[PDB]
Amino acid sequence: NEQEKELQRRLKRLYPAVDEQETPLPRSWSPKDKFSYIGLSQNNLRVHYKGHGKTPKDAASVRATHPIPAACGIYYFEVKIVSKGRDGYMGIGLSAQGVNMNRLPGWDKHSYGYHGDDGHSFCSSGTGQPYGPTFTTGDVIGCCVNLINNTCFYTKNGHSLGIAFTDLPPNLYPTVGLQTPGEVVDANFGQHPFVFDIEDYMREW
Repeated sequence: NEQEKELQRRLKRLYPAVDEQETPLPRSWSPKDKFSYIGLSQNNLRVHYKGHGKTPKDAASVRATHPIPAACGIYYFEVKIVSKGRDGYMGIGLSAQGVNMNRLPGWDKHSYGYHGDDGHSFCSSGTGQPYGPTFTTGDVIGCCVNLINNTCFYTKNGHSLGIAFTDLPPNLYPTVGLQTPGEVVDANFGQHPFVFDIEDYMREW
């Protein structure tokens, strides 16, 4: 078992008020809390699509092991697109517990998503809205939840896109969703420095 001193260090530096004893920080994807078409690797940081991929009914999401602790104040995580696979039907965001995993983040109630194929944002519905630019292989996509003013914004390659959602519900799980064969994404939950200057943004708070 790796000690992961760097991860722990960053976690303590970013979220010093969080006592993992009561609200543990999400450190990886959940092998239980996912859809069967999703396969995990790299200590559950890498997500692989391995299903049919015929229609939207083949969409598969994964949640983190734990929901974002309120004590974070502000929370951040990043996803590196290892491969867009076929169509790059990839969603990054947040979903409440027990939200259906047979879809992409944002489609269901209490689910929120930024998709790579169209750059759209999905605030609790199958219908999306023009939010940012499309992303694919090579790109890093970030997701920042402000637990103080109840807002969320994404980042692309170190650069903030706008606020995407306001008035978010509590106890949200970082989620990633795939749908096309060949799609592969890596999460950064604090293991590595982030591309976006998260600490600068936090300093305004």
